Amino acid sequence: IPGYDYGRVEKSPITDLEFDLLKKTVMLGEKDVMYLKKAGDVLKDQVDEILDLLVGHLIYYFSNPDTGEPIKEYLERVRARFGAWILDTTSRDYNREWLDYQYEVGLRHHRSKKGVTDGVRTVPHIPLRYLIAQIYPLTATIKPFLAKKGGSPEDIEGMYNAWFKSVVLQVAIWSHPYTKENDW
Amino acid sequence: IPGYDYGRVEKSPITDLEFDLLKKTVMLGEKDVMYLKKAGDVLKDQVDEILDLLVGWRASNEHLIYYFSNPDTGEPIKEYLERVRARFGAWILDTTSRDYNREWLDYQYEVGLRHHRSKKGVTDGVRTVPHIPLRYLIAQIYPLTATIKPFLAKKGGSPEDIEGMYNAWFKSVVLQVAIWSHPYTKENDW
Amino acid sequence: IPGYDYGRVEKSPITDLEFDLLKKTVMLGEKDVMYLKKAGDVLKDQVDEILDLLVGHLIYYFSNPDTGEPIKEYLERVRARFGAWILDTTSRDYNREWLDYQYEVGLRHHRSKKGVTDGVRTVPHIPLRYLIAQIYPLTATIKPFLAKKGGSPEDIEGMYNAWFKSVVLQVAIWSHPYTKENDW
Amino acid sequence: IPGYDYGRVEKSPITDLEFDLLKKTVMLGEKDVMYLKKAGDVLKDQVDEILDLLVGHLIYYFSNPDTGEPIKEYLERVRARFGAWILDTTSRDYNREWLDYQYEVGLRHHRSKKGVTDGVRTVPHIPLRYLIAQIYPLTATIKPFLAKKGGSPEDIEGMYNAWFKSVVLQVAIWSHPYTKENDW
Ligand code: HEM
Ligand code: HEM
Ligand code: HEM
Ligand code: HEM
Repeated sequence: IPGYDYGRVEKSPITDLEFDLLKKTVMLGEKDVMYLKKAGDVLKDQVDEILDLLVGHLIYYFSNPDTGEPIKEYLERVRARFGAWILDTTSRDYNREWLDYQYEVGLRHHRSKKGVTDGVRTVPHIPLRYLIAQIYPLTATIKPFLAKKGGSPEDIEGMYNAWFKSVVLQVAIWSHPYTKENDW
Repeated sequence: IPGYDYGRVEKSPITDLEFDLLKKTVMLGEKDVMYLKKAGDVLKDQVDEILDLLVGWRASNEHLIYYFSNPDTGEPIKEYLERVRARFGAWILDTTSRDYNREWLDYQYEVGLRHHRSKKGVTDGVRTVPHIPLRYLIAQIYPLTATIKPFLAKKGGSPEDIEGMYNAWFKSVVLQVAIWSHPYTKENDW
Repeated sequence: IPGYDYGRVEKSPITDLEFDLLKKTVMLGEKDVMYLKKAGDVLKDQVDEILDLLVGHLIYYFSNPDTGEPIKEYLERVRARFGAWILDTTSRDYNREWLDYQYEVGLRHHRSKKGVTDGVRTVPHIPLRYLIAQIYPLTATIKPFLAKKGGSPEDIEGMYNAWFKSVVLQVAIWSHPYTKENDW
Repeated sequence: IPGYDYGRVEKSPITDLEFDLLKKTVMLGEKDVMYLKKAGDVLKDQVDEILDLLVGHLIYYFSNPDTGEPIKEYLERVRARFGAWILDTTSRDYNREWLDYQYEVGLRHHRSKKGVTDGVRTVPHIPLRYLIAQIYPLTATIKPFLAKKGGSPEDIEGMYNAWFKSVVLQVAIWSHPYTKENDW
C-alpha cells in the first residue's frame, strides 16, 4: 500500500507519559484493547463495505483547489490506507509505534504533509475544526458494522466505545501540529 | 449562577456559515435538535446525580482535579469547583434545550476561552492552573459523551430514543470542542 | 527574604489586556519605565532610610488584635519584603510576572492571605479604604529620596510621577479581591 | 525564545549537596564565579560569531532520521537557546535554579525529551559518548573569543578554565538520565 508507513515513521514529539496520560483521559483500558481486537475480527471482512461509506461535501479536501476537481488517484490511494487504518485501529497495540503513526496521520491532514504522500497538488490543509467534527461520523459510522455479525449488545457497546475512544485519542494526537506552541 | 453568561457574551470570531458547516459535519440535524430537547426532559431531573460523576468538590472526578487546583500547591480550590459545577449543571441543560444559534455558538466559544489560558480562572477570580491543554479537551469528548448515556436510559423508553438522544449529545459535545479549539489552534489552521 | 515570592506566585485572575488597559489608564508609558529604572538607581542605596520612615496610623495592622500588641517578627519580615518592593517597583519590568506579584501583595493585605506569609496571628484584614488612602503617603514619602541625589527637576518629576503611577496601578490591582464580583 | 525555560523547569532529582559536591570536584570556586561573570562581559557581544562556529560536525542529530535531512527550524530554535546558554553559563548564579535548567538541558539531549521542545520529529537520542566527547570542542572553541578583547593571559586562563569547569559540570549533570540506576 503506497504511502502506508505504519511502523516506518519518525519519532513523534509526544512523550510516552503524555501518551499514557492521553489514553487514561479517554479511558482506554485493557478492556478496550480487548474490545478493539474483537472489533478487528468483526470488521476485517467488512472493510470494503465500510470504505464505500467513507472514501472511494468534504470531497473538496481530495480535490485540486483551483479547479475543485477531485483527484481520483488521491482518493484511491488514501482509501487503501484508510482500509488499513480500520484494521490498525482495531488490531495494533497502542504503543509508541502506534502513536508515531497516528502523529504521522495527523501531519498528513495538516498543511505540514497533506498531499505529499501521494504527490498530488491538493487542498493544502484540513482545518482542525473539521478533524474534530469528523470524530462523530467516523465513530458513529462503524457501529452498524460492529453489530451486523450479531452477538451481545454489551459486546457491541464495548467494541463501539473502544473505537470511539481510539478515534478521539487519535484526533487528540493529531491536534498537536495544529495547536499553538504550549497550548496542546 | 455567578459567571454563567449564556446570552451575555461578545461575538465569537466564527461566522454563521462556518458554524452551519460545523453542524453539518457533525451531522447535527433537526432530528438531533428534537433528540437534544428530549434529552433535556430526561436529564433535567437527574442533574445533581450527573454532576456528582463529573464535578463537585466531593465528586468522583479523576485525573483532572489538577486543573481546579492552585498549581503551586496542587491544592484544589473548593470555590472554583463549586462555581464551575453550578455552571456545568446549567451547561447540561443548555446543551439539551438551547437552540444552537448564534447566541449558543457565542457561549460555546466563551466556554472554550474559559478552558484556554485566555480566560481560565478569570470568571471565578481564582489563581489556578492557567491553561487546559487542547489534547485533554479533545480526549474529554469521550468521557463527557459516554457518561451521559446511563442517565439517558434510566427513565426507560425505546433504544432508538436513547440512541437518538445519545448521538445528539455526542454530536453536541464534539461540535462544542470543535468550536473551543479555535483559540488553541494556530492562525489559519482551524 | 522569607515570604518574598516575586516570580514564584500563581496566575492572577486579571488578563494581560486588562493589565495593559490599566497601565494605559494610569498613563504608564515607556518614559515612565525609564524613569522607574532611574528611580531604582537613585533609591537602591537609600532603602534603609526609606524603610525607617515606613516600616520597622498603621501599627495596629501589624499587631495582635486581641492585645493590640505589635508583632516584632511580623514588622521585621514585612519590612524586608517592603525593602525589596521598593526596588521591584523601580526595576522590574511590569509584565505578567510583575502583575502576579502585585496581585499576591494585594491578597496579603486582604483577609485572603494577610498574616499567612509570616505565620502570625494578626489583624485579619486591611480595609480597602486604607489601601487606597495609603496611595498618598506611599507616593509622597518617596519624593525627597528621589531628589536627595540632585539632578534636574524634570528628572525628579519623571521619577516621582512614575512611582506615583506604579503605586496607583498596584492599588488598582489589589482592589480586585476587595471588590464585589463584577464591580472591579 | 521559544522553549527557553531557564527558571521555569521542575526540580531535578539531584540534591543540593550532591550539586555542591560536584562543583567542588570540578573545583568551581568563588574565583571561577567571578571569572565566569567576566567571561559574560567578554562574550555577550560576540555571541553570533560564537553561534556561527557551533550551530545555525554533528548535524545528523538536528535531522530527520529517516531522510537525514536537517530541520532548519530545529537548528534555528536550538541556536537561539544555545545563544542564551552562552550567557547563562557565564552570568547565572550556579544555584538550584541553574542546576534544574542544566538537568533540563541534559534531558533535551536524551531520548527523554529530545525534539519535544521544538515539536520536531528528529533523531530521538544523543548518545552519552558524544555529550562527553563534546566537552572538548565546546570548551576549546570559546577560548579565542575570550582572548579577542585582550587583557591578561591570567584573565583569559581564569575565564577559560571557569568555562571549562562549567561545561564539565554541566555534562556531569546531564549524564544522570543516561546512566544506570545507582551508577551516577
Ligand atoms: C473533516 C475531516 C477530514 C477530512 C476532510 C479528511 C480527509 C483526508 C485526506 C484528504 C486524507 C489524505 C491526506 C494526505 O495524506 O494528503 C486523509 C487521510 C486519512 N484520514 Fe482523513 N480526513 C478527515 C478526518 C479524519 C478523521 C477524524 C480520521 C480518523 C482516523 C481520518 C482518517 C484518515 C486516514 C486513516 C487517512 C489515511 C492516513 C494514512 O495515510 O495512513 N480522517 N483524510
Ligand atoms: C468535551 C469536554 C468538556 C466539556 C463538555 C466541559 C464542560 C465545561 C463547562 C460547561 C464548564 C463551565 C462553562 C461556563 O463557565 O459557563 C467548564 C469549565 C471548566 N472545566 Fe471543562 N469541559 C470539558 C473539558 C474539560 C477538561 C479536559 C478539563 C480538565 C480538567 C476541564 C476542566 C474545567 C475547568 C477548570 C473549568 C473552569 C474553567 C474556568 O476557569 O472558567 N474541562 N467545563
Ligand atoms: C493603610 C494601608 C496599609 C496597611 C495597614 C498596610 C499594612 C501591611 C501589612 C500588615 C502587611 C503584611 C501583610 C501580610 O501579612 O503579608 C503589608 C505588606 C506589604 N505592604 Fe502594606 N499596607 C498598607 C498599604 C500599602 C500600600 C499602598 C503599599 C504600596 C505598595 C504597601 C506595600 C506593602 C508591601 C510591599 C508589602 C510586602 C509585600 C510582600 O509580602 O512582598 N502597603 N502591609
Ligand atoms: C555530540 C554532542 C552533542 C550533540 C550532537 C548536541 C546536539 C544538540 C541538539 C540536537 C539539541 C536540541 C535538543 C532538543 O531537541 O531539545 C541541543 C541543544 C542544546 N545543546 Fe547540545 N549537543 C551536544 C552536546 C552539547 C554540549 C556538551 C553542550 C554544552 C552545554 C551543549 C549545549 C546545548 C544547548 C545549550 C542546547 C539548548 C538547551 C536549551 O534548550 O536551552 N550540547 N544540542
